[PDB]
Amino acid sequence: AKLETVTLGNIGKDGKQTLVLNPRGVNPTNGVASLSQAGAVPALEKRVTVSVSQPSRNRKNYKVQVKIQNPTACTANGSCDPSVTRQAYADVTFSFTQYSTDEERAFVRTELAALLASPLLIDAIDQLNPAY
Amino acid sequence: AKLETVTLGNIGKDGKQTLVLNPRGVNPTNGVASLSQAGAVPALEKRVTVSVSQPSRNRKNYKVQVKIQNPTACTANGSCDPSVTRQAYADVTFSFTQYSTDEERAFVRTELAALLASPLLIDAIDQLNPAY
Amino acid sequence: AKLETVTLGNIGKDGKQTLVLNPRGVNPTNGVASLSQAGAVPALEKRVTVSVSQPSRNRKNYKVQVKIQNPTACTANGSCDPSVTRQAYADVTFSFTQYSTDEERAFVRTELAALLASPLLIDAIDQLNPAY
Amino acid sequence: AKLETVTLGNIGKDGKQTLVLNPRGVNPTNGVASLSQAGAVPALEKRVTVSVSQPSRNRKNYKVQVKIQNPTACTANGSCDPSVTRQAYADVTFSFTQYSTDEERAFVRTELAALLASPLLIDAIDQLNPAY
Amino acid sequence: AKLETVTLGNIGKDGKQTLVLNPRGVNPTNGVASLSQAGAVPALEKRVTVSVSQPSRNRKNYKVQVKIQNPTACTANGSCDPSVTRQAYADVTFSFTQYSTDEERAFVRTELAALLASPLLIDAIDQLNPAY
Amino acid sequence: AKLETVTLGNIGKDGKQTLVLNPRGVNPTNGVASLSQAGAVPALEKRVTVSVSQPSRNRKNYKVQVKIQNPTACTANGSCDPSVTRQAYADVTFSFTQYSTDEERAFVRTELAALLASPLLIDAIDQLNPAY
Repeated sequence: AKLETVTLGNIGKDGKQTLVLNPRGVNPTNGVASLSQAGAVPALEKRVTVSVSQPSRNRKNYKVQVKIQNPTACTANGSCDPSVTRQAYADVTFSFTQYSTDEERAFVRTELAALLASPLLIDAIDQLNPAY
Repeated sequence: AKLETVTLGNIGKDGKQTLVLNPRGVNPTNGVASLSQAGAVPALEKRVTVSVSQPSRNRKNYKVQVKIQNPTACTANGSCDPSVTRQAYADVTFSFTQYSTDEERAFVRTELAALLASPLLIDAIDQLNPAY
Repeated sequence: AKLETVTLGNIGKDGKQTLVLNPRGVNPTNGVASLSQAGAVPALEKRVTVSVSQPSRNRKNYKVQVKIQNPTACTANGSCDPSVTRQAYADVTFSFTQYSTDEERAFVRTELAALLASPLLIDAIDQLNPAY
Repeated sequence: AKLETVTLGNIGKDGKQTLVLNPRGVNPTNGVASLSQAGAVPALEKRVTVSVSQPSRNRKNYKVQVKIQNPTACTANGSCDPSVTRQAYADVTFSFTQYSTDEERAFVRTELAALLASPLLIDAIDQLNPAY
Repeated sequence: AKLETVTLGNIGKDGKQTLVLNPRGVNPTNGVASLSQAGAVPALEKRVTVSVSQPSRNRKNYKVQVKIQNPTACTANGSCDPSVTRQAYADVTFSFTQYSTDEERAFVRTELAALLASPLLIDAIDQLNPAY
Repeated sequence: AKLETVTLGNIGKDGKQTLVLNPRGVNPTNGVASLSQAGAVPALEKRVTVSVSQPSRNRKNYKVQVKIQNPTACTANGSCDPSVTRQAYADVTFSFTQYSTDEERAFVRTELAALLASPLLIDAIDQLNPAY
């Protein structure tokens, strides 16, 4: 799963904009991989972090944590540094039994990708529409 | 958010399998959508929960969670009553503040679909890979 | 009483403004339709709640309820994300006998629209004068 | 808002009927003033009664309460009390704060008239149809 | 089982078509899906509604409840407001197994449809005869 | 309501099976039909019973109830005495006034058969799809 630049295009309500997710690296103390390198000033900018586990004797499974961060910087009208006042984002945790089938794992992946394109979740997220 | 036409396509390594969910109602006391058209029996295995998109004064901030179960059950040796042995489960929280806009919420939802489509999450899930 | 956009023509003291009440859905634990215009997580959000129901046979009658909310606040000067501090609203409950026809129920609905547009209710706002 | 006769045209199921509500006054210890059919008996049958604040001792608030009743009087089997019939009232409240503007209040009054004319309330009231 | 108008007939002893249940929608708090005849007055119509299930994992029994109401009303000796003097009724609940099933329920649904034509019920129900 | 073996055709999803319910006497109360299937195991597992309306008395001692019970066994290889692992069931209650013609009684049984054959209940019961 080489941490190569990921470009996610055709995103937003109408599928019109893009995000560059250019890798900062993988953390040596915890296995966490993260995508940044936007050229933009830190903590105001959009970031994507994906961490993984090993099929450890203490878990019997493999996990993937996918967290997307797209905070808004605001900026007080005065002083110095800008700062985030608004959070607007999501965190997907996956669990795959170490003895699971790869296709089962592959289904879970795309099932979410497909739900994210489903009118029910589109309305629940973009319009904040109550299900029914 | 009307419950209708929810089919998840491009499921699996080949991008060819589908799962039909077309939710047909929500939990009457919680506002929780129940997604599965797997079959009279398979609907007890292949399941998606999407909730709670219903707004409130005691929520302020907006949150939706999606719970995806894609289990395989094994038939008893020489008997009735098959049961699940393997998952292949995902659970995502979408969390936006009280003042968030639709474009940012949408950005993330479509960003996740694009991210799932991206090779980084294909090898992370199918080969269980750290990002190298 | 479908979850279709309701466009309200000419409103306000001089009959000049209009609303587009983009439907969101029915809040399932409450059973009430909800329309709102921007789709932002609400504070300063126009909101319309509508329902028709059949109470249990302790009440033995039919009801329709409508609530129209008009929140407002001043600018969060020097910062971001202003809250709602003031709200005006309509709240109408229509209580009907189960043996009544649609036409009389309609008279109650239509007479109110005709009366709301009449000089007495115009003065009970414009001047804020008491009724005699 | 001293009462005056109000002619409510374009009313009922087809939006084509006319009903005239003539004033009935009392010093409004009971804040509700009355507009009703000329009578003598119909005056006590089809009526709208209206209370306009005059905020209470709690310094709350500007409001208007309109109560609309349109019974079907019926003469049958030799009786002498046709005026005793089917209920009830549409209880209408225009709810405001203390220093709401006249424009804010007017929107509530005219938005409601505009919504009463909308298919959403037409079907909820005449056919008693649910939002689905 | 999307609600749609249901036409029923050859129900009475004359073999004639009778019954059409038109308005549709589901009360989401109650889990009750309508169909009915009240073109104007609800209190005089015929109704068939179904309780629409979604069992917990501690039951898995998707009970379907078919509620049948067939009231008869009179004016006859009066000028207005017909009201119910007699009512025929049925209430049928269908159980489901803990692992679900398929054909076995089809047998129960169709067994009952066939059973209702059995000479034992024709007299046990039409003449109220004890079986004997 | 003479006791005779009841033979019902049109059973199952394709309408091709036949179920035969042989009398087992009437003593829960006189006339409560007890009809069971053929063979030692079906004699334990599959049956239909029918309740009995009484001579006047307070109208509590009424309501024909048809109970369709279809438990089914599973066996070990070479096992003697099969036992139930699944049960399908229909709890069918009828209610009439003591004055309800003869026609209404017939009407409700056939209306129910007409509903059971309807796509609305085919999907609610065989496909487990809520009627939304």
